[PDB]
Amino acid sequence: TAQPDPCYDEHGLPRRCIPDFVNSAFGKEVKVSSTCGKPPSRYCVVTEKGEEQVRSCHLCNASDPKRAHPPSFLTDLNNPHNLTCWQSDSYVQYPHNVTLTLSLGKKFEVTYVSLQFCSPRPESMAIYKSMDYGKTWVPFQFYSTQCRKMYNKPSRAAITKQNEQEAICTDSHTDVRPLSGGLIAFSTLDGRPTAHDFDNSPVLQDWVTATDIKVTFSRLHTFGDENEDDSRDSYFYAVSDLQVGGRCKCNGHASRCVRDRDDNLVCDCKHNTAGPECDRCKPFHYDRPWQRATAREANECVACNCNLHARRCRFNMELYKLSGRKSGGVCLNCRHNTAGRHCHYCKEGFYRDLSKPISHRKACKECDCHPVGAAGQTCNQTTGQCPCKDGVTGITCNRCAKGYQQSRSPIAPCIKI
Amino acid sequence: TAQPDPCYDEHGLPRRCIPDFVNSAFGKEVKVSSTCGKPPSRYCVVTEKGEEQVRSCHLCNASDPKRAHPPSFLTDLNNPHNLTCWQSDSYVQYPHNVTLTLSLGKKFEVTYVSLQFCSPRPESMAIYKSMDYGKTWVPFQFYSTQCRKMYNKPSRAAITKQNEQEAICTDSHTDVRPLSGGLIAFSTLDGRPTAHDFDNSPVLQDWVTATDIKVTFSRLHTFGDENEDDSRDSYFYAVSDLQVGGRCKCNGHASRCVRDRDDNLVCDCKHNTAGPECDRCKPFHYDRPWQRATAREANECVACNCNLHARRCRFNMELYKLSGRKSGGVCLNCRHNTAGRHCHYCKEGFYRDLSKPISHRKACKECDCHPVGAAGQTCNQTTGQCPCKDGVTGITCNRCAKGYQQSRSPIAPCIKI
Ligand SMILES: *[C@@H]1O[C@H](CO[C@@H]2O[C@@H](C)[C@@H](O)[C@@H](O)[C@@H]2O)[C@@H](O[C@@H]2O[C@H](CO)[C@@H](O[C@@H]3O[C@H](CO[C@H]4O[C@H](CO)[C@@H](O)[C@H](O)[C@@H]4O)[C@@H](O)[C@H](O[C@H]4O[C@H](CO)[C@@H](O)[C@H](O)[C@@H]4O)[C@@H]3O)[C@H](O)[C@H]2NC(C)=O)[C@H](O)[C@H]1NC(C)=O
Ligand SMILES: *[C@@H]1O[C@H](CO[C@@H]2O[C@@H](C)[C@@H](O)[C@@H](O)[C@@H]2O)[C@@H](O[C@@H]2O[C@H](CO)[C@@H](O[C@@H]3O[C@H](CO[C@H]4O[C@H](CO)[C@@H](O)[C@H](O)[C@@H]4O)[C@@H](O)[C@H](O[C@H]4O[C@H](CO)[C@@H](O)[C@H](O)[C@@H]4O)[C@@H]3O)[C@H](O)[C@H]2NC(C)=O)[C@H](O)[C@H]1NC(C)=O
Ligand SMILES: *[C@@H]1O[C@H](CO)[C@@H](O[C@@H]2O[C@H](CO)[C@@H](O[C@@H]3O[C@H](CO[C@H]4O[C@H](CO)[C@@H](O)[C@H](O)[C@@H]4O)[C@@H](O)[C@H](O[C@H]4O[C@H](CO)[C@@H](O)[C@H](O)[C@@H]4O)[C@@H]3O)[C@H](O)[C@H]2NC(C)=O)[C@H](O)[C@H]1NC(C)=O
Ligand SMILES: *[C@@H]1O[C@H](CO)[C@@H](O[C@@H]2O[C@H](CO)[C@@H](O[C@@H]3O[C@H](CO[C@H]4O[C@H](CO)[C@@H](O)[C@H](O)[C@@H]4O)[C@@H](O)[C@H](O[C@H]4O[C@H](CO)[C@@H](O)[C@H](O)[C@@H]4O)[C@@H]3O)[C@H](O)[C@H]2NC(C)=O)[C@H](O)[C@H]1NC(C)=O
Ligand SMILES: *[C@@H]1O[C@H](CO)[C@@H](O[C@@H]2O[C@H](CO)[C@@H](O[C@@H]3O[C@H](CO[C@H]4O[C@H](CO)[C@@H](O)[C@H](O)[C@@H]4O)[C@@H](O)[C@H](O[C@H]4O[C@H](CO)[C@@H](O)[C@H](O)[C@@H]4O)[C@@H]3O)[C@H](O)[C@H]2NC(C)=O)[C@H](O)[C@H]1NC(C)=O
Ligand SMILES: *[C@@H]1O[C@H](CO)[C@@H](O[C@@H]2O[C@H](CO)[C@@H](O[C@@H]3O[C@H](CO[C@H]4O[C@H](CO)[C@@H](O)[C@H](O)[C@@H]4O)[C@@H](O)[C@H](O[C@H]4O[C@H](CO)[C@@H](O)[C@H](O)[C@@H]4O)[C@@H]3O)[C@H](O)[C@H]2NC(C)=O)[C@H](O)[C@H]1NC(C)=O
Ligand SMILES: *[C@@H]1O[C@H](CO)[C@@H](O)[C@H](O)[C@H]1NC(C)=O
Ligand SMILES: *[C@@H]1O[C@H](CO)[C@@H](O)[C@H](O)[C@H]1NC(C)=O
Ligand SMILES: [Ca+2]
Ligand SMILES: [Ca+2]
Ligand SMILES: [Cl-]
Ligand SMILES: [Cl-]
Repeated sequence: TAQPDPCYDEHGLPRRCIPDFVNSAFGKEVKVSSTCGKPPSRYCVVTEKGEEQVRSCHLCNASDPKRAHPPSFLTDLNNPHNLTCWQSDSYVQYPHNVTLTLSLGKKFEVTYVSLQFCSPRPESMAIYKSMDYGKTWVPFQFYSTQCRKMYNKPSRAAITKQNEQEAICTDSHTDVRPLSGGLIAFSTLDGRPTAHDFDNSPVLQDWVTATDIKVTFSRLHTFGDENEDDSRDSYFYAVSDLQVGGRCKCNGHASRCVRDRDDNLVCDCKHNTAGPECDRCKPFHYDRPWQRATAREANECVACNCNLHARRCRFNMELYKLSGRKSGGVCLNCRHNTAGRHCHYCKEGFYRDLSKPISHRKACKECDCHPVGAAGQTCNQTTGQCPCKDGVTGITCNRCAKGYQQSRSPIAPCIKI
Repeated sequence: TAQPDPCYDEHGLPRRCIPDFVNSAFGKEVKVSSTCGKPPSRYCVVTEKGEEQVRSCHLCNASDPKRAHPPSFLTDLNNPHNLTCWQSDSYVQYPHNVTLTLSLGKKFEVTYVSLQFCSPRPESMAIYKSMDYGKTWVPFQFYSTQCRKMYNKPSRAAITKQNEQEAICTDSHTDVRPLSGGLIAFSTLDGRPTAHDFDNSPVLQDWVTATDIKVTFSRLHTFGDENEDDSRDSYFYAVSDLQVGGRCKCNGHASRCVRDRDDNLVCDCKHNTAGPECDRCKPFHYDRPWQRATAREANECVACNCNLHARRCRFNMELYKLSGRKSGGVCLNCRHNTAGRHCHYCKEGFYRDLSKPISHRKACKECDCHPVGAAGQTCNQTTGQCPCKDGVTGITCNRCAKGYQQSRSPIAPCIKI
């Protein structure tokens, strides 16, 4: 680890390591259902400086970068004295939802998502995630005043061990005031019966995993007095930069996340692991199956030992369990005359040449029998002794014994006296 | 030997035996160069009853069975009070030879050939034999008055050990008187430097061997006084039955000689021997090579032991000598999974099933390996132990050991704890 490498310890040998925690939103462009712009639109702010509840109406023009509120302002530079704010059309209302989506383009373990509003917080909204890259969409958290009516939800009920992957519906962070600067923040891991036990809880690891994330504002609040109608008065969504705090899901096997040949984000997978999330593991590491890392056991994939005599290999769960969870990895395409599980013994008509280690290419000489002197071409595949005929000693059977005279006739090449 | 069998002794086991000694001429038709017949011919006899040297001339007519002298009379019923006589034309003279031939149609060891004449004996003649059935002809004995002139022969010279197969030329049995009843008789084995040692002398065994036999009368005697010319006076050949005493050559391996499927004479070969003369030996008796019989060692051919697992086999002279003259006979087409010289051990991918004797058909079980449990299909071919993989005991490798747990995965079917 002669630079930063947290993945390998000071022995040299591997442990567990995580990519750095980030705002995965900054610089990354957000898709929206409703920007005011075309047409240029009325909007009003009711502002209580002093104690005076004053109405100030303005011009929402996406053609003018001084009056424009594009989705760019959701992931620009945050600076709360100088709030840059995306803004929607007015009184898009229940049933009609404004949605926003952010695609990460990579599985992230989500810690939180925060939305800072320069408008009132929604009366009713919901957050959604995608496990796949935007195909199915999965509920995450609901924020309705009337859960039973709106989302067919119990209001602030139980999370059990059976359904820890459960969105609660909660009349909270759904207050009208603050009229400006209100926070939505959802944290994934609150309220789970293994909240503590995240390294060791797979159901929670899946919960927080997501590729794309989607916010849905489903209703607004109307203040409910006689004003004089103003049209669509001041009822719109607007947010002054967003954050999605998360870590790049590499299952504890990778150092940092990097841009690809294909200009996609992937894990720089370290521990003989493979794929985008390091969620399978590398070819010819199929001795011992895939598992997520922890500090306890780094749990990583390890090479099939085929002795330099094979390149393709596969796992066997059966052999893994009957090896006592040590090894299930068996070799195919056995080269250099080798055979059996680990390409470990010489195939028939070769015997093991012990003068040479197994990793040596000629680890296995041919039986090399004298065809006349041998009663068989296949030798015993470890002793290398070809079976000789009546008194034809020698490994290759290339020689008469003492007491046996040589002939030239090949059916009877040695004979007694 | 529940009938005559001299070939097998009272143990049951074989010794040496010979066919009976015969006149091989009787009943068998003789080929000739000169019969008087057509035309009917003059012939005279000069006969000294009392003391009177009287000339009696007669009529030689093959159309009249009372005056006919056909070659039939060379091998008819002998009865010297009643002489039946074949007769030639008169004064066929040097250079002109009358020849006779007798084909036996079977190799015979000749003892003697006797010709009894009712005429004077030839001044000059010769006997010939055929080793092959009448192709080459080989000289045998010469009977000239002037050997040097007639046959380019020394008169009564030496027989050496280098040329025991040598016809002598001998002015003997070449006397004019007897004018009637004279004998030619040639005995083969006279005068040989291993005359005694016939069972043990191969060069003499070849000498006396013959298939066809040929007599050649090359000159006559003329009495040389002034008579009154008589024409062709009385100068002809005539013989009153012939004999060829011999034994049917079966090289001491056969009981008697018998007529074939093809109506040819052959040896009834007994001692696992084969051919006409028993002069090779039978298929699948090529352990230990062919040899003639004697009383000393019957020397006979003996079966290749291929253990009921082969039918074709061959000899090896090299293996015979290095077996110490015991066995040179090796097996081909090894059935029932057997292998090696005598089809004696199990071929690769079978091992020897000792529960069963070698002559049993299933003397050799398949390795019969458990294909999953074995690291090899070929077992050690006597132990029958297929090479099992990591802790898969058993001969067929059909079982995990104690301390090894069974899997269903075929690359790792047993595993420790
Ligand atoms: C939050 O607001 C979102 C916007 O909607 C507004 O507010 C709501 C309350 C209503 O008053 C509505 O009228 C307003 O406009 C709202 O999202 C919308 O939700 C509806 C219902 O879930 C979606 O409708 C369905 O659309 C699909 C097709 O559209 C999709 O695919 C096409 C491509 O083919 C895409 O281009 C679209 O973008 C979509 O992705 C229909 O197939 C489906 O039909 C169903 O209903 C009909 C009868 O109407 C039946 O006969 C059928 O069998 C089906 O059952 C729906 O019509 C709508 O797509 C979605 N719009 C947008 C723009 O995302 C969200 O639901 C609001 N939340 C709540 C809780 O109200
Ligand atoms: C015992 O008498 C036998 C009969 O002969 C009579 O007496 C002799 C002395 C002469 O006076 C003769 O003229 C009398 O008729 C005698 O047998 C004969 O021997 C001769 C010489 O060895 C044989 O001659 C050779 O014949 C072959 C071909 O004939 C053979 O094959 C045919 C088939 O193609 C058959 O049908 C025949 O039956 C034969 O089997 C010739 O190729 C060969 O030619 C050679 O000589 C010429 C010149 O003349 C050369 O140019 C060549 O290059 C050759 O060298 C011979 O002519 C004859 O076949 C044979 N006849 C019979 C009926 O068997 C025997 O030799 C007398 N014994 C002694 C010691 O005199
Ligand atoms: C919403 O946001 C938009 C900003 O994008 C505001 O638009 C401005 O509106 C004023 C209205 O008076 C525009 O001013 C007038 O434009 C007339 C036409 O000018 C056009 O073409 C010239 C070039 O040929 C451009 O430079 C100009 O931008 C326009 O596109 C002029 O006839 C007027 O002239 C008078 O004032 C000028 C001041 O420079 C004097 O020089 C002249 O002599 C004369 O007295 C006048 O300029 C202004 O152009 C718009 N600005 C921009 C940045 O687009 C909307 O007004 C705003 N509010 C609402 C309620 O919608
Ligand atoms: C090449 O091929 C040959 C044969 O084809 C193999 O050799 C045979 O090897 C086995 C085991 O290697 C020999 O014997 C058997 O050993 C069993 C285990 O004990 C051994 O190992 C333990 C430690 O693990 C030692 O403490 C112990 O001393 C042994 O060395 C025994 O359980 C067996 O005994 C049983 O059978 C015998 C008869 O065989 C009975 O009499 C007993 O009562 C008991 O029931 C057994 O002794 C075996 O004998 C070898 N063969 C021959 C012919 O002698 C090579 O090992 C093989 N190698 C390869 C890799 O291919
Ligand atoms: C050599 O050997 C042959 C033997 O094969 C002798 O041949 C005999 O020769 C005599 C000569 O006189 C033959 O006899 C005469 O044959 C004449 C013709 O007959 C032929 O046809 C009849 C049937 O039609 C046959 O049966 C017969 O065999 C002949 O083929 C006759 O005209 C003669 O007839 C006279 O005698 C007979 C005897 O029976 C009387 O009945 C008649 O009336 C008449 O008087 C006479 O028969 C004789 O046939 C031959 N015999 C045989 C067995 O063939 C040679 O003679 C002998 N010698 C010499 C020197 O060559
Ligand atoms: C199946 O396959 C296995 C192995 O593939 C064979 O088993 C091996 O068999 C050999 C011989 O059968 C074992 O050992 C060697 O034996 C030599 C001969 O001695 C044996 O036989 C004589 C009688 O003929 C006995 O008196 C004697 O006690 C032995 O039983 C020794 O000369 C060898 O010793 C030499 O090598 C050793 C090291 O191996 C040295 O330390 C010595 O100094 C010396 O130089 C040797 O001991 C051999 O060990 C077996 N294998 C294993 C792994 O143990 C089966 O026989 C075979 N069968 C068939 C038919 O296929
Ligand atoms: C930001 O600061 C400037 C002075 O530098 C001030 O004129 C401006 O009105 C401020 N903007 C907001 C939106 O508070
Ligand atoms: C044979 O015997 C008979 C009498 O039975 C006699 O007439 C005949 O002449 C004899 N033949 C010879 C050739 O001696
Ligand atoms: Ca901002
Ligand atoms: Ca006669
Ligand atoms: Cl290589
Ligand atoms: Cl069979």
